[PDB]
Amino acid sequence: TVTVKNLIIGEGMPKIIVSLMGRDINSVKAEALAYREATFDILEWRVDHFMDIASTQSVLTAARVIRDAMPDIPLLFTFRSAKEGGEQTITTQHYLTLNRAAIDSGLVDMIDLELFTGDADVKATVDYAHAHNVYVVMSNHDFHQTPSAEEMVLRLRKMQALGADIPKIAVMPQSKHDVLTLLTATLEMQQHYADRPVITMSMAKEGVISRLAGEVFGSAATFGAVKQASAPGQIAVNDLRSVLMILHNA
Amino acid sequence: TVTVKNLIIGEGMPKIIVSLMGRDINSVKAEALAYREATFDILEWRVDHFMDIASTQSVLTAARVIRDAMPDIPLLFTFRSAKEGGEQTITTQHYLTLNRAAIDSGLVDMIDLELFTGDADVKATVDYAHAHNVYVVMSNHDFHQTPSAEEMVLRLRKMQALGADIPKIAVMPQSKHDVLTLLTATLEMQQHYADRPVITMSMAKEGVISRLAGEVFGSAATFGAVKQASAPGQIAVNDLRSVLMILHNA
Ligand SMILES: *C[C@@]1(O)C[C@@](O)(C(=O)O)C[C@@H](O)[C@@H]1O
Ligand SMILES: *C[C@@]1(O)C[C@@](O)(C(=O)O)C[C@@H](O)[C@@H]1O
Ligand SMILES: [Cl-]
Ligand SMILES: [Cl-]
Ligand SMILES: [Cl-]
Ligand SMILES: [Cl-]
Ligand code: NA
Ligand code: NA
Ligand code: NA
Ligand code: NA
Repeated sequence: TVTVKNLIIGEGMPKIIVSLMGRDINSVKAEALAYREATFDILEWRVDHFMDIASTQSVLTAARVIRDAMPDIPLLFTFRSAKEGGEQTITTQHYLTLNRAAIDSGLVDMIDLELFTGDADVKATVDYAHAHNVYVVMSNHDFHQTPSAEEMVLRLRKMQALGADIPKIAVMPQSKHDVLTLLTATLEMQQHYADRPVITMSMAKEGVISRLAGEVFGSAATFGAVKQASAPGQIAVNDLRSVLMILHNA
Repeated sequence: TVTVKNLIIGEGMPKIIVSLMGRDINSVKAEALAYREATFDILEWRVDHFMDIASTQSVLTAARVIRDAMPDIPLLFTFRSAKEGGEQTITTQHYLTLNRAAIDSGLVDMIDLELFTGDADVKATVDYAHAHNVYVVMSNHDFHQTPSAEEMVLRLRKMQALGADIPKIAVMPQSKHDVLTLLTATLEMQQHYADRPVITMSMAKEGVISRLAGEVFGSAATFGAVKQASAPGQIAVNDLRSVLMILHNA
């Protein structure tokens, strides 16, 4: 299990993550004040929505505003690359720097690190995170299609081999079969290969059941929406909690 | 679609069935009065819980009490055999007679008919039902294990070939894989072979997601509990409705 800021990820009900999206420092603050009136387990800051990413200082100041608003929340720092469905382009060097500066700031509890950034850079960044008691959600997204169950399982296995604390994969179904494929990979991963918590989701309307069935098939967390979704398929956070509770207590 | 007593089965959200269980005429009445203060789509009377099954008249009087309490509800008459997880033994002849008398009484809208009763008797009973504008939920249960997806699909295909209006299968998982197998059979049936609505469920705690994911994978109805479950895995009917509504509107 990963106990991150006094949340035990990998036990009990899947943990609810919400994504804060603000274009500037003022909107980040306003969003943090609104989010702290919702109930969820982990706050993801979607850094790629922030316009002034060119300044490491500006990014760190925004992280501090969030942390000041929610002193006790598990805080996940996520720059989603345009490659993997995020809002803007960034150089590899600047991406890694933003993450390292978030790590050594003491403001964040976890970073998201995209698997396909490159093995050497991944290893260096994972080691830096761990040296500062920061956990790594190592991630992969396919916003267009669903790989085979075999491919997804090997992808998640590689994340473990590279030191991910929590492997994560989000894929887009093009069919109902694709949703079942994602559930199948999740269960195979959890039963035969995982040695740590894993997060999986099938996106869009069609994939919604994957955001609900984490407890049965082995996804440790799931994303809900406070007002606006950060990815297709996310449902209102109160409704998500209601369903997770019903499944947990059945 | 099967529109039965002004309910369109096979469209929209999966329909909620609850099972009324009473040992005698007085308890059947009391249960009917309690059930009509719950919200659901179809009332199943579990005839095999009734003690005085030896008298066709007694069974018909009980059906009338239910119908008198709920004049407009779609009413499904179900004697579940001990073979398939019901409460008591019955001869084939008496089983078929109870069903035929329920059919020609005008009191019921549907009967449950177990596939493995025997082909000739199934055909005769299906024809009798249809001659009286009664629909047939043709059913199979395995309370101990989950057949292969291939076996389940061929079983449901056979039900269609024998004139079932709604094929139905309920199986017991012995693993999480078994739950996925049931979902896989459901989706394959609905996408490649069904030409009418089908009901599927994986029983027990482990199978609960199957009672929730009918809209995505192709199960037309699902069972909830008013106070007491008629089979393992059924959840409270208000909670079931809440989840189905959340999935429908996502
Ligand atoms: C992990 C993640 O990519 C997945 C997400 O795309 C989802 O589909 O919920 C939301 C996004 O904010 C998150 O970073
Ligand atoms: C259809 C049916 O056998 C299935 C059931 O066993 C279930 O698992 O919900 C309930 C039972 O009453 C019903 O007849
Ligand atoms: Cl807080
Ligand atoms: Cl397996
Ligand atoms: Cl009524
Ligand atoms: Cl298929
Ligand atoms: Na550094
Ligand atoms: Na491995
Ligand atoms: Na007759
Ligand atoms: Na067929």
